[PDB]
Amino acid sequence: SARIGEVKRETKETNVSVKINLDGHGVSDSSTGIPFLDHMLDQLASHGLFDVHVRATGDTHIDDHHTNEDVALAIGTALLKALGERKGINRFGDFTAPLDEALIHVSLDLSGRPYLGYNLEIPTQRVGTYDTQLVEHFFQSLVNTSGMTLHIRQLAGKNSHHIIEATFKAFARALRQATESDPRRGGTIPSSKGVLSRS
Amino acid sequence: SARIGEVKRETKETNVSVKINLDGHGVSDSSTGIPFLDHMLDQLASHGLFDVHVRATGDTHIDDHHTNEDVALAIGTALLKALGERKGINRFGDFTAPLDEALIHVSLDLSGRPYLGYNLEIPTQRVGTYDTQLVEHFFQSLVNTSGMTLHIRQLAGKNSHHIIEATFKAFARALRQATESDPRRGGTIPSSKGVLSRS
Amino acid sequence: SARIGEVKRETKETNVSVKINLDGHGVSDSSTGIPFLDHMLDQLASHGLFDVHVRATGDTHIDDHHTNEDVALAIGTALLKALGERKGINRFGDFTAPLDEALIHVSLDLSGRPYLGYNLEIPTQRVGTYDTQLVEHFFQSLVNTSGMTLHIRQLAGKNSHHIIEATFKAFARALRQATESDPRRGGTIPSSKGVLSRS
Amino acid sequence: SARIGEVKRETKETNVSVKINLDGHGVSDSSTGIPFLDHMLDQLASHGLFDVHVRATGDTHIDDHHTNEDVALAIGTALLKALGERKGINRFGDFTAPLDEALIHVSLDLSGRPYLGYNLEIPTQRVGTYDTQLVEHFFQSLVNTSGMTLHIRQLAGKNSHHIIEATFKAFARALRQATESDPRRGGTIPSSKGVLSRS
Amino acid sequence: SARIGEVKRETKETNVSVKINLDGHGVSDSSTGIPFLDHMLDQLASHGLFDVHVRATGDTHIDDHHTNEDVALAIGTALLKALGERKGINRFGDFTAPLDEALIHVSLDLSGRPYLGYNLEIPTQRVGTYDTQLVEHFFQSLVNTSGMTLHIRQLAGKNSHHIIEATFKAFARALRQATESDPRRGGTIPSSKGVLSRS
Amino acid sequence: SARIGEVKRETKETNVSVKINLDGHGVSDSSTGIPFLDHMLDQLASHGLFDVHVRATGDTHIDDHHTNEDVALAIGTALLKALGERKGINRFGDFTAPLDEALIHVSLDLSGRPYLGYNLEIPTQRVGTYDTQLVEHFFQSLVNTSGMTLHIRQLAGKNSHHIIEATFKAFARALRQATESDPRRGGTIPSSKGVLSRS
Ligand SMILES: O=P(O)(O)C[C@@H](O)Cn1cncn1
Ligand SMILES: O=P(O)(O)C[C@@H](O)Cn1cncn1
Ligand SMILES: O=P(O)(O)C[C@@H](O)Cn1cncn1
Ligand SMILES: O=P(O)(O)C[C@@H](O)Cn1cncn1
Ligand SMILES: O=P(O)(O)C[C@@H](O)Cn1cncn1
Ligand SMILES: O=P(O)(O)C[C@@H](O)Cn1cncn1
Ligand SMILES: [Mn+2]
Ligand SMILES: [Mn+2]
Ligand SMILES: [Mn+2]
Ligand SMILES: [Mn+2]
Ligand SMILES: [Mn+2]
Ligand SMILES: [Mn+2]
Ligand SMILES: [Mn+2]
Ligand SMILES: [Mn+2]
Ligand SMILES: [Mn+2]
Ligand SMILES: [Mn+2]
Ligand SMILES: [Mn+2]
Ligand SMILES: [Mn+2]
Repeated sequence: SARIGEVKRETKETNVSVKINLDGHGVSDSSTGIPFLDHMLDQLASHGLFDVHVRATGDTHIDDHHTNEDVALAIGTALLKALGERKGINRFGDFTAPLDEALIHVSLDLSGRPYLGYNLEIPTQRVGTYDTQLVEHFFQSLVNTSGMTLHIRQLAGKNSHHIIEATFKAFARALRQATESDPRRGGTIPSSKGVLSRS
Repeated sequence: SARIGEVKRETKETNVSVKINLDGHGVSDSSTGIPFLDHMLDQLASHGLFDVHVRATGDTHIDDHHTNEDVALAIGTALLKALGERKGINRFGDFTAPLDEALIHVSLDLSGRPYLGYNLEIPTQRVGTYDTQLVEHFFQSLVNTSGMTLHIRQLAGKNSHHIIEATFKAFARALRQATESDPRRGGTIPSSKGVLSRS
Repeated sequence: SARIGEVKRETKETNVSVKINLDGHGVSDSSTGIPFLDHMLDQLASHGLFDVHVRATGDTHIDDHHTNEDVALAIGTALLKALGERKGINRFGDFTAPLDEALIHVSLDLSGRPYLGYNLEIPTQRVGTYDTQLVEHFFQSLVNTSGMTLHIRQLAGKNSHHIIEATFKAFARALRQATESDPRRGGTIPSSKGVLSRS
Repeated sequence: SARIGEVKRETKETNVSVKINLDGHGVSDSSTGIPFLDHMLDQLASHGLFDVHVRATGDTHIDDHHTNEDVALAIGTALLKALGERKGINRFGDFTAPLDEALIHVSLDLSGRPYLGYNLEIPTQRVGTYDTQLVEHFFQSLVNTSGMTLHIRQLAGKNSHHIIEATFKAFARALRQATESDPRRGGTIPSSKGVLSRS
Repeated sequence: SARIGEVKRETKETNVSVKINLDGHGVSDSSTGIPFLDHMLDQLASHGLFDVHVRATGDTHIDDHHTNEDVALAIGTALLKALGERKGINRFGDFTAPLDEALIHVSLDLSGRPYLGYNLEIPTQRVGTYDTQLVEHFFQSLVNTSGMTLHIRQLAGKNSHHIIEATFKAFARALRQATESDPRRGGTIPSSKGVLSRS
Repeated sequence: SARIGEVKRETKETNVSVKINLDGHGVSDSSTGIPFLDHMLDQLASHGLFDVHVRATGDTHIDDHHTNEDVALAIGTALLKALGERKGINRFGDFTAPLDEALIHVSLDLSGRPYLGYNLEIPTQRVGTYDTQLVEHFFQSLVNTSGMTLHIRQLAGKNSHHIIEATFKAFARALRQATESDPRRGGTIPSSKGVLSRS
């Protein structure tokens, strides 16, 4: 059966609902209140083949920050739930994607241990109305609740939209690879220590 | 059916014919008038599993330049023709190949948008009789007519033949990956915008 | 008869229509959804004497990016269509235009071979609401579909609007020159190789 | 039938036995007298899906060095034996694996030509009781007898155990890829020169 | 009547014949024994609209040098002869031409005073079989016998053939401009001192 | 009896035959298709007193590279075969040879463990028609199949032929020394570990 994770998360700042199918067909269904983020989440669906359902509202008159963070936190938890015990999966993903002059390498391990390595240098402060500092925060928050080791490396790029979008494409492909079935491992846990856990 | 692209292109400088099968079995059939380039195109076939048929004549007494360029232009157009609407493909390719001390990373996106990122530093001017400046020009011309985003990164290397040949091997494997069927996407166009085009 | 090129181009991101007359009288008729870009396209008409008809709509709530790019792509294709075989033209254009303290050199060759050389350093991120990174992208996309070799050199300038507008004025005058009839060449193709092509 | 290589190797310094199944199920069975190395060889099995059987004894009161080297030499020979003529294989492997803050890229070519490129900078001298200089020597010795071109690149890392273990995970995945069947090449030798050899 | 200059020049090193029509139709008829130089002289005809007739033989087994120089000297003298008293001409020419990534500015004054300013940095030693040092020498020798002030400035470029060919295109267009009739000056000498002379 | 090693090695690129007598009288009999390499192999015979018989043909129209490499590989294997168990030999060789201003130190150990240390800086790209990058590759390939530890150090030199030829003279004398009988060791294996092996 398809691996589906669902999360609802409300604070005084934001209200978020997420449903992710790891075994999806690339259904894009994201409405966060942050249009640029929606476009990025569409890459996650289109290139990762995840079914991505996201709804969020929040205090965007203060900053897109809280919405951005809370969407990411909920996506991470949805991934954690969908992944379960992580039996039989590839576990590791590794992909470098361009978008024109931009080139972004993403490597990840569905380890249970959160870590973000990130070196993007996005040369403008706003892409549309979206604060480009929020890209790093999206990935940091997602790693923290998913229990993912994630490295994002900027190999080339100048246009801020190209840099960010190449990142989401590379991430989508790496995460697709990591979450997919390993055809040789016979459903075993892919760890020498016998378990993968966020604790 | 196999995706085959064919091009014939004649100017006062050169005369070129190309036929490429994306769904080939690695048939190597290149005769450009530039022996080193023929050897490189053989890697494209051997490692990419393309069937590669190339014939060229031209003004090599002036320079290998025009022949090299026109072969590349025609190969790019043949790729464009064979790819068609680009439905159902992986779209992205990413591979790093060594040849002894040389190590070359190639990442590409069959986007419809031409771009070459290239940082090779080939330490000699002639490999056999082949002018090593012509390597960059081969890839630039190929991207321009294929509508490919292509990045070529030199990670290591000293011997010029090793550097160039590792590049063609990495390119061949990345292009193979990008052109192959995506087994999960059900024949859809791999783009959130609904189309991939060179225009 | 006047050389007119027309393009219609729709994706899930944008919808664009362009009509350009190379042999125009400077009719300015641009409405892209990006007011600053409209003002720049008016320079193309006023100084280049092109008739410039552009309509675009698109996802500007995400970013002006996709609209900007798609307008440029369509303009490039319209230029390509209008130019045809490029018989009898000057082919090359070269002009440096000031706007107050700004001074921008544009040189171009209607070669069939796309290339952008660009060194502008625009010191602010937004001119009005227009993201100044999008200037480079406009010219890159236009070159890619027109098959133009284009160099843009910033010789002086501080005010971002002056820098960008001087660029469009210099480009307009260089493109006017290149597209105009060469009064001495008797309708021949202006190339030693006997043809000019985007392939 | 499964590709299995077996080696027994005794000197006045060490006594080593190795059996490797390239077509394994990740059976981990390593006892070298060097506990840290055993843990690393377990990654080779767990992530590479090799069946790895190693026994060694030796002069560890002098140094772990001779044991470490002789284990590596014998593993390399076992790989060479199991690989045979190298018909029908992918030949090339390329993978970047993290372990928390560490990130290690491994690229290899089962060429028949030994070469190690290695740039790890392991910041401590002993991980447990294991001398960290011995990591480079393990890979160098393994390449020398297997006839492998191998590049190991440290992209990030601080903790010595993380750096070394990420290396073994990346190596395991790259070697798995290279040794696996190429589903399209019809059992042919993956070389334009018609043979792959250690001589 | 058309302004035609003819020169025959023989030494123990070379034998050269040149005929140039300033008021030509771009007839290309150059055979120097140096194929790359022939291709460059074809640009002079194609883009300058000069009729260019050149024949040379010489000691190319020693070096292309003497032939290259003697062709240039004879072309310069042919230009001087064709120009005569220089009445009614534009006198000055100024053009910047690209060839792909190369961009070369040429400015010249048909002053009667020889001078070459030249800053090309051609990154390879041989383009085909042609020694790239000989480019500077071609222009220096041509200026010396024509009595031309000539500046050649490399603004961009990497490929040696592109750099050199862009130079010849820019030179051709600048020389065309300078040699053409000034439509407003009523056949007067374009000099405040009342004469233009090589002495 | 004399220690003689013989190798025949054919690929789609090259065809090579080698016979080496370690206990020779300096018979020079090398014809590789690379005249400069033949002259170098003559030093190996003249100064090393090896009998050196080499025949090669190959794809020199592509590059001398494959021939050069394959000759070296076969020489290394011939040395390995002739050396056998390496009983009773000096094992180590060490010699510094000049050729005029050039001075090259070679130290080697017939260890069974391949390694090349090399720091030559050959200031020209072609000596005759021979690509000077191929010198390093000759020694690397020879070490790889012979199981030799080899260090080559440039102490002085400017003329490329002098540098390369001094290298071959020093190598010849060092290899002669290493392969010769140790008059005191009574036919024992010259190793504390009781064996010398390439595995
Ligand atoms: O959890 P796994 O499968 O990655 C195996 C562990 O030994 C990794 N590890 C973490 N810190 C030191 N080693
Ligand atoms: O064409 P695709 O599938 O890569 C999706 C586009 O949004 C990419 N893009 C290009 N410039 C800015 N975004
Ligand atoms: O196409 P044209 O008219 O500019 C003439 C070509 O020879 C130019 N060229 C491009 N690369 C090397 N030469
Ligand atoms: O052996 P392969 O399949 O990698 C093909 C050879 O041409 C490679 N090569 C090694 N040195 C120069 N070229
Ligand atoms: O010969 P012309 O027409 O350029 C006018 C001269 O005054 C130029 N000049 C040369 N040196 C100083 N002035
Ligand atoms: O093989 P031999 O005769 O040189 C003796 C070995 O102990 C050498 N060695 C290699 N690595 C560490 N020690
Ligand atoms: Mn926060
Ligand atoms: Mn986008
Ligand atoms: Mn070119
Ligand atoms: Mn090769
Ligand atoms: Mn874009
Ligand atoms: Mn204005
Ligand atoms: Mn050792
Ligand atoms: Mn561990
Ligand atoms: Mn001279
Ligand atoms: Mn040319
Ligand atoms: Mn080689
Ligand atoms: Mn000599």
